[PDB]
Amino acid sequence: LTEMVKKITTMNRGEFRQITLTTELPRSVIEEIGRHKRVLVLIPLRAAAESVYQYMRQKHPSIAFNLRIGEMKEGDMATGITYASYGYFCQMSQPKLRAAMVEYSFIFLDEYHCATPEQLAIMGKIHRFSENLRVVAMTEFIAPEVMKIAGLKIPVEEMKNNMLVFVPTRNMAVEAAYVVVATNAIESGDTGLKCEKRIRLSPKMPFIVTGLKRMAVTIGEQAQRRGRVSQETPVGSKDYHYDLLQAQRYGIEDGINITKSFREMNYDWSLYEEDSLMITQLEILNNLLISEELPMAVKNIMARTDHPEPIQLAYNSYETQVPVLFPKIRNGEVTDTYDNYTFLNARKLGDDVPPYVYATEDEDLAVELLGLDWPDPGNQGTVEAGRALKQVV
Repeated sequence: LTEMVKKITTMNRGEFRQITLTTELPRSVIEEIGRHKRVLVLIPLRAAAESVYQYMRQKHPSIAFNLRIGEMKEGDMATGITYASYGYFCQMSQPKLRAAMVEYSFIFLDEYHCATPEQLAIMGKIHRFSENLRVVAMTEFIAPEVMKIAGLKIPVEEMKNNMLVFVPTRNMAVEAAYVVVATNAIESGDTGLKCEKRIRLSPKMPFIVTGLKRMAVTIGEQAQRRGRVSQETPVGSKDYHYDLLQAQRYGIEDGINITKSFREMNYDWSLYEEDSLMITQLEILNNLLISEELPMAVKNIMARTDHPEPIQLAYNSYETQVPVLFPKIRNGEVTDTYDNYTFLNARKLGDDVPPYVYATEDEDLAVELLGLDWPDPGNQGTVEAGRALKQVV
């Protein structure tokens, strides 16, 4: 640790170090450079931030500690180690963010492999002035599958023991249901699977289609599941493309292309695996997103809706200002049920499909099932994004 600390503490501004082990490290660093110096530690979850803050301030009285998980503390100059969430810094404009960030001697990006939208936006954004910073990024039974519990062959003798069954979907957890069949959301408060959002990009409009997908859990997630006490191989790396798309919301007001910032940061810091074609397509779409000032009406809706992906509203506004209500899909069939989110003031699908730039898996499915067709780009900007996407392929 004294090696790591000596390497960190000799760092010049405009330098970067990636470390693999992560909380006694910032402590050693501050004790080395001076207790009145300022050092920032970025943590994904607010709960995780508060938890470290508490743990550290109790364990290390003599070292000042700060917590930033709420409202922007204007003119903040708290000496000691500051534990903040990436989301805290998401409230400030680029200039405010830079002014805030350069006031820290060291910046520790903890658990960067989570790749949350707040994390991805902050890393791309601060990398924009990385020359002014010193940043350090920090990071048994095999059951067979059943043929003609959760699709796995488990001995009946194990039912006499206390069981936790990890399952990917909400439906599977109830259908199979001491024995508790719980989703990954269980740990918050193994089938090797999980349900996460994924994205598909194409030159054909809607260029973006997002939806839940059953996938393999990561080695980290498998470790978390095993830590509570299938033949499915875990992924080394989580897919951050949805998250990167959601992260784009954080550059709208500043007119910053988050996708370009991510790509440029990652080229310098080499923190994530890259899918060049996907990043390129996401970047073309990102340029479109910020090509014009967002209509005030759309800004307000995005701010007030309970819609799960308000960025969809921002993208679609390049074609339509009226949100559409697609009939819900229960059991592979189109129902007469609708998902209505607040402030949209939407019209129902009917037989008139909206010129969506950004759609959901289910919105696409309803269109297909009904035998309808998605319109084509209606304007030069949208037509041009499409040609650019085709060219990139």
